[PDB]
Amino acid sequence: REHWATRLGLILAMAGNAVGLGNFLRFPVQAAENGGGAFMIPYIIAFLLVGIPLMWIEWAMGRYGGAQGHGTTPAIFYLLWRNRFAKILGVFGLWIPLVVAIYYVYIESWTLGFAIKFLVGLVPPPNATDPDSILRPFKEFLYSYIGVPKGDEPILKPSLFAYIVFLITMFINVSILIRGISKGIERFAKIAMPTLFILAVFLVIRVFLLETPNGTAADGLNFLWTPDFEKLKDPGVWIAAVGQIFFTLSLGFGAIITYASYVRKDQDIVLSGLTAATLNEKAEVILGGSISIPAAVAFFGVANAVAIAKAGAFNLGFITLPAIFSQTAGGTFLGFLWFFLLFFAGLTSSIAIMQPMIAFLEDELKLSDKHAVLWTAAIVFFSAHLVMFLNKSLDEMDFWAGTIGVVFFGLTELIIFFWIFGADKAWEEINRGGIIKVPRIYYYVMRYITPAFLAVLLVVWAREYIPKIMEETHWTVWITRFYIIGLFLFLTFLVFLAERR
Ligand SMILES: CCCCCCCCO[C@@H]1O[C@H](CO)[C@@H](O)[C@H](O)[C@H]1O
Ligand SMILES: CCCCCCCCO[C@@H]1O[C@H](CO)[C@@H](O)[C@H](O)[C@H]1O
Ligand code: NA
Ligand code: NA
Repeated sequence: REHWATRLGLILAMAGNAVGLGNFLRFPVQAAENGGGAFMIPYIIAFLLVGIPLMWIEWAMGRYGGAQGHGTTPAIFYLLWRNRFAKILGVFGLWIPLVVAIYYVYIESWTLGFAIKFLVGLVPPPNATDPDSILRPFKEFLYSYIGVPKGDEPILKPSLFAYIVFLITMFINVSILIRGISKGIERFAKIAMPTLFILAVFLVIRVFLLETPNGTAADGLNFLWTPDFEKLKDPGVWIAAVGQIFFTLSLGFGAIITYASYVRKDQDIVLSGLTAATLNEKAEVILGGSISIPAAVAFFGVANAVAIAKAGAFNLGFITLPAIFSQTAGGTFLGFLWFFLLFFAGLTSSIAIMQPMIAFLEDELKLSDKHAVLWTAAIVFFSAHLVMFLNKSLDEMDFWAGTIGVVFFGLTELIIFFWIFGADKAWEEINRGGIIKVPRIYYYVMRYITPAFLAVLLVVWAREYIPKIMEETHWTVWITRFYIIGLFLFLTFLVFLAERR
């Protein structure tokens, strides 16, 4: 079995796994939408009660599985619980990361496309000071890029350039993964993560120097870091915080598990896992949280920044922020650095959520690494055409896989590992070879708190918010639901072919 060559490489690979578009696009929107500081107390608590414990669990299961030649959950789940149902629930460890990849890589290609056009200057005056005169040209620049529908039809007509940039983006993803763990993912991580950190820090400093009559970047930080306990009784804020923690740490994706399956059997995962987890949180709340919010707050104020955030998941990062930069000397180049930052962030994550299906084809169907990557890329490239042309197919998959799916799977893997497999032997697996030991308090959190917190969260979620979306959507949501259900059954069938091999 291939293994990471260095501890540093492993941590940066796993840090590049987590540090992605979630840190710089999702977290700002989630935080701004929920009162900044009002959002971070749940966020901090969710990290300590969900994020950290599940991080260790996923490392442990991956390492455990890798030791026996299996880095994906269909097999690992069966190793932890020899029941045919374990293999079927294990399929979600392939389905979630594949479905998330189908639209993640596309949004990743936007950041590359934008970056190219901002670098070359093919982008949309301060003499005009009315705001909408500055934001509309960037709204239209994005809407024309991805082809937002103008008429009654729910169809997207993405640019030719966007389509081509998508092809290039997958070619880049394949270029890395086709070289393996050590010489591929690990080598790119050691380059991308330094670059990512330097770009983010530079952007943070340029943003902190933004000042306008409606505020400063400082007002954005005090809005983000001013505690508030009015909404700590609000279910929506807790479910947003826990959803964000799952997504940003790549938990419930099966991706952490697959990476960890390439860690040597007796090599530490306790400190390593905690380091990658904490590195992502620093990149999230200090870098991600100090670019978009302070910029929008400084230029528009908090009320209008909160409105912008509520406007959409891409309004802030793809429209508002470049619009703000455009009012700065060299702002188009600053835009380039922002989207280049976003690209390396997403690319380091997209390669990680595609390797689960790659490792399944290598480990269970015994495909060569080369063919495993190409077939995986073809599956993602083809399926992405749903996301590229059907309006809001992106949202439907991000909901079932990237929001409901991750949480459901996170609770499933915990139950399999810590209840059925055995809390005491799971605890042994986590700490075996640990440089440090997991705080013994966390044994009880992982066994009783984390599952209760996720279980309670999923019912107040499933029987309150989702009946709304499950009843009055446009019929085209069924197209995406139909397709990703077919995907699940296709993967179930490969698991069936792998069991009988
Ligand atoms: C995988 C092949 C079948 C899927 C059909 C989608 C391929 C069509 O792709 C389309 O081709 C056009 C050519 O000008 C481009 O302008 C469009 O942006 C592109 O989306
Ligand atoms: C980074 C690689 C991008 C190569 C694809 C460029 C295709 C963009 O083609 C676009 O449409 C028309 C040409 O038919 C013209 O408006 C411009 O050449 C161009 O903006
Ligand atoms: Na992240
Ligand atoms: Na990443």
